[PDB]
This record gives sequence, structure tokens and C-alpha cells, in this order.
Amino acid sequence: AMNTVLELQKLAHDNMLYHRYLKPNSEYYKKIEVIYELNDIPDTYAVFLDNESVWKHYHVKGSTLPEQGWKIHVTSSLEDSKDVLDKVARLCIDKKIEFKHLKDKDSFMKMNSKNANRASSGKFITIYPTNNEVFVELLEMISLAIQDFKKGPYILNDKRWKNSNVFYRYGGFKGIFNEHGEHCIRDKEGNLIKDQRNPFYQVPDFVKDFDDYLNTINNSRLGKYKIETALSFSNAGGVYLATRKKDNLKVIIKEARPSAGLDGAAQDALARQKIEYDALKKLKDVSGVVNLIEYFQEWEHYFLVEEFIEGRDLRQWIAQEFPFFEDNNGMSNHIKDVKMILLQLLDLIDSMHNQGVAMGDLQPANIMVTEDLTVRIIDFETAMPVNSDDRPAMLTTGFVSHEMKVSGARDWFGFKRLVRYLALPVLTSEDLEGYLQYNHLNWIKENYGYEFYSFIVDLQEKCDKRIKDYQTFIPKEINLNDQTSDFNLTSIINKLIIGVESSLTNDERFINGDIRQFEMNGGKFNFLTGGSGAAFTLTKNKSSIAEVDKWIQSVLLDNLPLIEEDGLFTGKTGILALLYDKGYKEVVLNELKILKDNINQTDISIRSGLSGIGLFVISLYLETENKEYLKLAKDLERMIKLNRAKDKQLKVKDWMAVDIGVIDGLSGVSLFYSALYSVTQNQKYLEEAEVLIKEDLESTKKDDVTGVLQTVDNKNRLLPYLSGGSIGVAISIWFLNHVSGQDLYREEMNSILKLSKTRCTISGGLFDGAGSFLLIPSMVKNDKNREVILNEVLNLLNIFLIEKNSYYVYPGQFSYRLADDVYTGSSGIILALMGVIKGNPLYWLPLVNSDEFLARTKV
Ligand SMILES: Nc1ncnc2c1ncn2[C@@H]1O[C@H](COP(=O)(O)OP(=O)(O)OP(=O)(O)O)[C@@H](O)[C@H]1O
Ligand SMILES: [Ca+2]
Repeated sequence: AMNTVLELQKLAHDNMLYHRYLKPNSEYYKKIEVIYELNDIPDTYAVFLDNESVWKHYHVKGSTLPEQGWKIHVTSSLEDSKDVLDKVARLCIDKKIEFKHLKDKDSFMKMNSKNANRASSGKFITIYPTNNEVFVELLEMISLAIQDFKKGPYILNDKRWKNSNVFYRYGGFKGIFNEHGEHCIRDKEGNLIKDQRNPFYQVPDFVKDFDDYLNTINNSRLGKYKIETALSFSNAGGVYLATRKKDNLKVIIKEARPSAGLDGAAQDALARQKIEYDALKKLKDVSGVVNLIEYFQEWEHYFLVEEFIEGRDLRQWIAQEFPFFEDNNGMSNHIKDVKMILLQLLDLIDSMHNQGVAMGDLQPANIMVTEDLTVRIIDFETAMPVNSDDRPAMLTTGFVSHEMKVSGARDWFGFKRLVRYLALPVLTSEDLEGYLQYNHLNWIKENYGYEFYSFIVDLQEKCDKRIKDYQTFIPKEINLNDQTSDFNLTSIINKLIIGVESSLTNDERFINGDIRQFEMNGGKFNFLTGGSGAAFTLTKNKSSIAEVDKWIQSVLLDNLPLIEEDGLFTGKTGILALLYDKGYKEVVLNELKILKDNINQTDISIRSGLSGIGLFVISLYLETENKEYLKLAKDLERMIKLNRAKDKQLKVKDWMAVDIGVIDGLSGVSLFYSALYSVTQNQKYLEEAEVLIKEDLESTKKDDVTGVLQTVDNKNRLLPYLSGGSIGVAISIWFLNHVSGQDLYREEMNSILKLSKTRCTISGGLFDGAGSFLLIPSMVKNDKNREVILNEVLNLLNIFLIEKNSYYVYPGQFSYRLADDVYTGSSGIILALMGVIKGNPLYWLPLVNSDEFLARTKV
């Protein structure tokens, strides 16, 4: 009965962090800041919280507990949290039992949110019995204490004790780590077994018999369908593709787990599902709205069965159908398809509102298009009555405004933004829309022509009219002539520099940057997102010397020894390049002595691994003719060799890293080999360089219509970008050729350069967006061909480049906020543009005396 429901969680299947950084009324990424106090705590307990984590520990006396064993987890609903911890803790205290709980409301929310890990979900209190006897004792006593409480979210990783909120599992009591994996437990033999935390209960081999014991005293409306696959999982439940048996109707089954998957409004899976069901009933006769089949409870979960709509959501449609490639004259078909979709969508929103319901999240993900471009809307979990001025549970940044107050108005605003989006699929937030509205409309007009432009403006104006019926709303003026593109590279560099100069933080970060300034180690100080990137870039432009010197002297130097990673982009080495150029020779020489020691190990990437470090080391060897640095480079090479022999498969730490290309993949490793060749003349390093590129080229795909080569990842995604994409591959080919005097991979090179024909990218940044394309002209030696390529990518840059006062600034990832870092902001754009001037496709690398590096590594 219940085993069938739970098994659903086992089936196979096929950036949200930005929200936490939209502190209102800032133009930058800035954290939004947000309590289980218990009293009468005996002195036999020590009470502390985690370094950076969710748990408040209650450690008893001076006892030692086993390093693994049978542990108890307790679950509670949010409204019952304080009341459940009171009864549970004051039991454990009064029995001298070690336990922990989630430290505050925020933590509870984070761990039980819609997108929280399914394994970790529901675990509010963790209890650590000293041995198996007190374990089984506690099962009964805790459950006796909490019986008169509402059932909380089921913990998918545990077995439940009877019909209580008491759950149990065997795993690590402490965190026991290894060299290739996470949390582990000990065996009876080769004690290296991995602690399994999955969305289903599992038992370590060597304690099965005790689980067998535990099972002793431990006390179909859905069988109508063949549940084929799971389209998606969240903490709130699964969404499954099914076929109704003896009928063969494809349906969508949407699962809600009671008390699980909270949102910002503290609404659970069931609360949202009911809203979706109510909405779909009210819209039974609106043919554009997906139709509900049936609604039933099976075991404890609730199941909303739904028409399966054949086609693609507008995100997929955009990705696959938008005419990204400039093939010379031919965007008229797009114009046709966009009009047909949008005019359908206008009528659909009117129909929904006529029935008194706003859909609540009008944005590409929820709009589907059939093969003949019929428009349907799915996902009514966000539905509200039109006219309601309730705070929405969720906002899709990119298609919302805080200026919207009424639910009906929110739909029209999203549509309004959707209208321009299909014409230029480039994300923006309300915070930068003030600026980028000009960039986008100007682009649409120059590229589609006045007719289509006026279709867009008119339709957006009708949206305005629609909003005005719901609330007071009066949008700003137009006048597109106020915004002009720039095609003068020096001008763009100089104005972006003034931009940076005008946005210095007087804090430890030096500049505003990507959220990774906050989310990652060294992020405030390193080259990638930290102040070293900007300070380096400003130094190259002889700008802000006094400000740079002060940040170095008073922040960077005291932080340098304490940055634990040596990574080129993420850690010490990138910083040391800045330091050397700035004259701090003594400081650099000292850090180099430590460098052979600490963490010369498994990561080989340019970003954070041995290649990047080695590449820095080689650059330092070229600058100082100190042979110890060549020796060290050689040592790093052998260690890369060792790593490759242990296993070819690369590990990614960053959620946007892909194990191909120059940043995180083998193409990057080849840069180091190429450079090592330049300084040794050892042919063998040249061979390795070439072999590494070859291996990456195996993960590329040529389009048949367009001639463009891109990389293809492990989810069949095509990539152009410097990070993960073919432009980075091209750069390594270029450098291979630069150091050897050859012209290898001419064919691949030529088909990568064709990326300069790209009309738009969803984001603007050097690594993951438009800025990547600025690297293309820097790899073209012929002046005449360069000029055409440069103009094309400058058209692309001008979609992102913001005029603010009389200087330029640059949007960060997804253009939600501004950034001035190398990774996403103006610093990386500057370095790439300076690269174009200098014919240098490596100029974005923090190498020692980089203005000399090409000349010094030339064949
Ligand atoms: N009625 C339907 N017909 C066809 N596909 C559907 C239907 N309802 C949902 N889907 C698709 O099933 C998948 C999972 O739906 P779910 O609501 O869980 O979205 P999700 O995983 O959060 O994805 P997204 O990031 O697109 O919101 C999505 O690709 C969604 O578009
Ligand atoms: Ca959805």
C-alpha cells in the first residue's frame, strides 16, 4: 500500500542562489538577511552551534558516543516546531542523551523547502543513543511524548517507527571522510564504506540482522496507470509521466507530500496542489489551460492527474527555435511565429481573468507550444484570484516588478516582459531594466525593422492598459535616441574603467561582483570574483593607483596567508601575479616556497587546479630567471600525469563548471603543456598539449546548417562560452599554435570563429555569456577579417553595455544586478577588450607581467 508510493522516489528521470542576493534598492548583488531558545539547561550539557551550518548541538557531560550506529530523527510541522522541540529536548536532557536540532526558523525553512534535498528533508532533531538498547528504548519514549502532535514531513532516508513522527536510520554519528567521496562509515574489514544518504531507506550490509530485528517490533486508484518515468523531483513530491492502463492516455501525475516542500509563504506541497486543482476546475472550459483528469489520495501522498500536453515550454522553444545564428537575411519566420504565439497568449490571459483567476507566474517555463504552435499554460500552483493584492509565494525574477501589486496585474507585467523576451531572449531584472530596456528595444528595432518593433511596443502598451484596470501604474517615457552603441574599443575600456572607479566598495571585497564573492572560499579576494581581479585590471590601465595600493596594504596582504586554496582563479596564485606586478617581490618569493608543499594534489583545472597553478609558475619563471620555478613547474606536470593515470574523469566543484574546455577541462590543461614546451623545447610537452585538445574536440558537435562548432556536455547541451564551450577550446588551439609555429586544427578553429555570428546570449559575462565572444577577434590575425568579426561581437556586447551617467557599467549574471569582477562584470570585459587591441586571447589570465607573456612564449 505505502511501499508503492515510496518506491516512486526511486525512479530514474531525464542559480536559484541569485534570489538571496536581490537586496531591494541596490544595483549590486547583496545578501538578503533574515530562533529556538530553550531555557533551564543543566550544566552537564554543552550547547553550541555549527561553524557555518544549520544545527545546534546539545553535547552531554564528557561522554563519548560511537563514531557510527543507529540514530533517531524526529520530524515536525513548522507550526509545531517549538512545541515539539520542548517535549523532545526536555526528555533527552532528563536522560542525558546527546542530540541536535536545526538552529532557527530560517534553517527549518531551508531544509524543508520545495527544492531542499530529499534525503536531508524532514530531519528536524537528530538523537544519538549511546548503544542499541537505549536506541530501542528511546523509540518508544519519544513517540510516547510526541503522540498528540500533527504528522510532519516524512523523512525519505529513514524508516518510520509505527505511525509516529519518530524515524530511524543507521549511519555516521561523526563525519568520517575519505579521499574520494563525502561522509562515510566504518566496515568490519576495509573500513571505508560510504554513508548512503538517498531518498529511500537503506541498510549497511554488516548490521542487516539488527534491522531484521527492528522490523519485528516495528508494527488502488493509482494502480490504474503505468508510471513510466519521472520528469522531475523536488522535496514537495515527484512529477511523473504515466499511461492510463487499458486506454493508453498519456497523463501527468503531480505528487504532493503533506507537510513537505515549504515555500516563502510557508505553504506546503498539499496547499499548492489544492490551489492548482481549484484553478484548473475554474478553467475547465478555457481550452488553453491544461485539463485535470482526477484527484486522489494514495497512502499519505496526494496525486493530481492531468492532461499530458505534447510540445515544449517557451524556454525550450526559445533555445531550439530562436534564430541565434546570423545566416544573412532571415528573421521573418521568427517574426511570424512570435506574433502567432503572443496573440494567442494575450487571448488566453483574457480568458483566465474573465474566469476570475490569475495564473500567478506568467513566464516562459509555464507557457507551452505544440508542434503547430498552439499555446497552452501549465502549473497553476501560483494561481490567485484576480484583484487579490496578497504577497506572492514566489517571484520569477526577470518577469516581475515590485511596482505590481495586484495578481491580475502581475500576469500582464510578466506577459509584457515575455513579449519583448521572445524578440530578444535576454534576461533582465527590474533593477537593471531601467537601463537595458533601451539596449534591448534599440537592438530589436535595428535587427527586425520598424514594423516588428512597433508591433512589440503596441502590444506592450496594451499590457500597460490591462494593468491600469487593476491598479495605479504609469510607466516611464521612451525616447530610444538617448541610448547609443559604442564601437570604439578604447572608449569602451576607458568608460568601463571610470565605471569601476565610481563603484569601489570601501570594504574588503574592493568591488561588487558575482554572488560567489559570498558563496565561495576566497571569493572576496581572488581573481575570479574578488578584489584582485579589479585591482589587476585597474593596474593594467594605470588607474586608481592609490586606491589599489591601500586595498593591497590594508586588506589583501593580511588575507593572503589565510587563503587556503592555491588556485589561479579561486586561490593564491592569481593574487600573487597581481602582487608581483605591484612590486611585492619578497611576499611572492615567500609564498612560492610554501607552494610545493601544501596541496599539490588531484584538481588539474585552470580554474582551481595544478594546470592553472603551473601556468602561473611558468609565467613567474619567465619573469625571474630562477630555475627553482621551472623545477616546480616540472613537479606539477608529473603530478598532472599521475592524476591522469589514476583516472581520466574530472571533478567539478562549481555549479556552472563543465568538465570540458579551457576553464575546468582538458583544453585548459593543454595551456600549461604548451607553455612548458615554450620554456623547455621538450617535444613531449607539445605532444601532450595536442593530445589534450584532441580529447576535448571529441566532445564537440558541428551544426549542419550553420557551420558552427560547439562543445556538447553530459546533458546534450551545446556550449560556445569561454567556460565550458568551444571558444575556450579555440584559445588553447591558438596558444598551441603560438608556441609551436604551426596551424593545427585550422578546420575546427574556422568553425569556432563562426560563433561571431551569434545574435544574442542569455547573459553578458566573460565566462558564461557575451563577453566570451570578445575573445574571438583576438584569435584572428588577418586585419580585414578581424574587422568584420569585431563589429559583430560589438553588436553583441552592446546588448549588455550600460551607459550610466557619462561612463559605462556592466551587468552580472542574468543581468539581475551590476558586477565589476572578472567572472561576470566589467573587469573581465575590460581585459577581453584589451586582449583585442593587443591580439592577445590570453589577456584575461592573471599571469606575471602578462604584457610580455606572448612575446616570451612565441615559437
Ligand atoms: N501537463 C503537462 N504536460 C507536459 N509536460 C508537463 C506538464 N506539466 C508539467 N510538465 C513538465 O514536467 C516537468 C516537471 O514539471 P515541474 O512542475 O516539476 O517543473 P520543474 O522541474 O520545476 O521545471 P522548470 O524548471 O521548467 O519549472 C517540466 O519539464 C514541465 O514543463
Ligand atoms: Ca514548474
